Amino acid sequence: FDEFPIGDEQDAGILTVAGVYFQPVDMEPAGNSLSKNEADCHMEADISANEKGATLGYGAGDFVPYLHVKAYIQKVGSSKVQEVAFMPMNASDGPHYGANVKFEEGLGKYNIKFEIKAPGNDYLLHVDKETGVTGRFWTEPIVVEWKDFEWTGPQW
Repeated sequence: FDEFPIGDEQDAGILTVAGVYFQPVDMEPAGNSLSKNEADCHMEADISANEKGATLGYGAGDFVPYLHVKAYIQKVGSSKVQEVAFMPMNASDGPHYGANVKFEEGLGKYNIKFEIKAPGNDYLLHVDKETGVTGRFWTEPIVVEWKDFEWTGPQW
């Protein structure tokens, strides 16, 4: 399928973070985000380990699971912000974090931020010397932002 970038991919710590969107999708189980018919697009965070992820045991290019990913979508100049929890999921091209999304204020200029919280109690690390890792997770959320994203309707 055709995917459209929100902007250039960005590195943050051990992460390589890409943002893409395309047509709304059907998901199973359903009911987490908007239905395909109610949504404007499907939007996803492609989050993989870079070369630095080996400090935490990740191989380069590996999907990084158990993160807590939320998108903040704000029409430039608006006092309202949409906050959409992304869910981990597979498409035919592998794993992502994503959700079906509606741009509530219509076609126009938006700021899009992905907030990426570490797993917390959801993913552990061996820390002993014989089998453990010396890297550690981040305690404040990583925030990757693209400013002035232009939503001009379907591209498909």
